[PDB]
Amino acid sequence: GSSGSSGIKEVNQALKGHAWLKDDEATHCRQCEKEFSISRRKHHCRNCGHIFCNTCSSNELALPSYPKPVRVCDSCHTLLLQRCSSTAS
Ligand SMILES: [Zn+2]
Ligand SMILES: [Zn+2]
Repeated sequence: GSSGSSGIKEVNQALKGHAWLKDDEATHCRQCEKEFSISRRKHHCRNCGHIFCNTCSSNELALPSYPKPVRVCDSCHTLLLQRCSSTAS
């Protein structure tokens, strides 16, 4: 014979988005998402060329553009570290 069973547990979902936000002059970091402060200055990457904080700029790497390793962002450091550059230029 056949013995079926109906009855599923579902939940309503409808999250609303409403929060004053604006990033024109790099109000906050583009990674950690933290409020910039006097002590926490900003750092303009040399590769990606973006705005980041000290926490997101505590790494250096020797790029093919510059002779010596400059201060880069974790987004570039880790990336370049987990990438494959076989004479790409
Ligand atoms: Zn940051
Ligand atoms: Zn970068």
